Amino acid sequence: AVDLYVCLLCGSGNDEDRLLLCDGCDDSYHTFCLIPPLHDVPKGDWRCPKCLAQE
Ligand SMILES: [Zn+2]
Ligand SMILES: [Zn+2]
Repeated sequence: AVDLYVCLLCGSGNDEDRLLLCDGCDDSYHTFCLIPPLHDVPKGDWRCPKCLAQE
């Protein structure tokens, strides 16, 4: 894992450019490999559903 952040769903490393970090919980995923969003990163910090339940 040369890249400081990798996608747990894939962990390619190149996709790190669009890898989104979850502030609600330590979870990283690509905008096109987990959430509807795609090449364009969504505004605000996206959080996986489990974190939403905490709030
Ligand atoms: Zn991914
Ligand atoms: Zn999360």
